[PDB]
Amino acid sequence: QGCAFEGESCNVQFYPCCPGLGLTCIPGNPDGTCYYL
Repeated sequence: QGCAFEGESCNVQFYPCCPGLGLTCIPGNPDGTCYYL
């Protein structure tokens, strides 16, 4: 139901990383942590 910021848990179905911020969801399989590149 939203998007995640750096350092926050992500899930590619429910809570992808918020865009425009360099964030990748690692590992994102489907869960990860939003990491800055």
